Amino acid sequence: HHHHHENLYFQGMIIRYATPDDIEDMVSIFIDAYNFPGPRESVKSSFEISLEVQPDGCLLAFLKDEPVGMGCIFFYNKQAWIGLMGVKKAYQRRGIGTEVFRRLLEIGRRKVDTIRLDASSQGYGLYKKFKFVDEYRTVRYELMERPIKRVEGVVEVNKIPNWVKEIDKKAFGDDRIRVLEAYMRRGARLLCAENEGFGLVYRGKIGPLVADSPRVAEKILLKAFQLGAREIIIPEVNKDALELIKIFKPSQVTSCMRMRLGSKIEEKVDIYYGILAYAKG
Ligand SMILES: CC(C)(COP(=O)(O)OP(=O)(O)OC[C@H]1O[C@@H](n2cnc3c(N)ncnc32)[C@H](O)[C@@H]1OP(=O)(O)O)[C@H](O)C(=O)NCCC(=O)NCCS
Repeated sequence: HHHHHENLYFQGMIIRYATPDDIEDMVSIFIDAYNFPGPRESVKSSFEISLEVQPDGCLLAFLKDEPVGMGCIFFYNKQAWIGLMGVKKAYQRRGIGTEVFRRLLEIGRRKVDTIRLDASSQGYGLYKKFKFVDEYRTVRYELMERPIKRVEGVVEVNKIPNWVKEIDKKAFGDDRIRVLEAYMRRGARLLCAENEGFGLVYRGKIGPLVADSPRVAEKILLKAFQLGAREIIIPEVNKDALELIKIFKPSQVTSCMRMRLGSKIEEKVDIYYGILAYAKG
C-alpha cells in the first residue's frame, strides 16, 4: 500500500458540502448550466437564501479546484425537495449530475420517505433512472398586462400569522415556514386577504400563492402585480389557477414535470395557485 484516499473514486473529482464561501462558484455553475442572461446578484441572493434554508444541503463537484457541478436538497418534515441541479456545459453528459444526485438521494433517504422535484427536459431522464414517477406539470407564466380592476382588502404583514401557517400546511402538505421567513428577511412581502389567502412577493415573482377561493387568489394576484410581481408558477392540476391568470394576458415561459420518489404526500392543490420555487416546491 501507498496512496490513501478517504472518499469513493469518481472520475478524479472531489464532491463535497458547500459553505457560503462557495457562493460565487455556485452562481457561476448555475449561470453556465442554465444560460442565464440576467444579472448575477439575482442568483447570488437566491443562493444565500438557499443555504440559510439548508446549510448542509448543497453538494459541489470539483475537478481540480475548477467548480463543475452542484445540487441541493431541502428538508421539510415528511419530504425533501431536490433543486438547483447544474453542471457546466463543458462537463455535461459524462455522469457528473447523476453522481451528485445519487449523493443527495443518499442523504435524503436516511431522513425522509418521500423526495420530490420539478424536472426540466434535460433533468427528466436522470431522475427517471432513479425511479422518480410523474406527478403533474408546474408551468411558469409571465404576467404581461395590468388588469384595469381595483382591489381593496389585501394587506402586507411583517410577521407570518398562524392562519397563514395553517393554510400553507394544508396547500403544501408540509411545513416550509422557514423558507417563507428567509425570503422575508431579504425583503419579500407577505400579502394577505381576509384570512383566506396569501401570496409572497420577492423581486418580480409571486410564490407561494395559496387561497381558499379563486376570488381571493385574484385579489392577492392583482395587488402582487402592483407591487412588481410578473411571474407565477402554477401547478397544472389547479384548474382555477390557469383561468385566474388569463386577465394578465400571460406568456408561458417554461414547464417542469413535478416528480416523486416514495409515498404520495397529502396536499391540497386546489388551493395552491403558485408554487414557491422549482428548487423548493
Ligand atoms: C440535468 C443536468 C444537471 C444533467 O447533468 P449531466 O452531468 O449532464 O447529466 P449526466 O451526464 O449524469 O446524464 C444523466 C442523464 O441526464 C439526461 N440528460 C443530460 N443532459 C441531457 C440533455 N442535454 N437532453 C436530454 N437529456 C439529458 C439523460 O437522461 C442522461 O442520461 P443518458 O446520458 O444515459 O441518456 C443538466 O445538464 C444541467 O446542468 N442543466 C441545467 C438546467 C436544466 O435544464 N436542468 C436542471 C433542472 S431539472
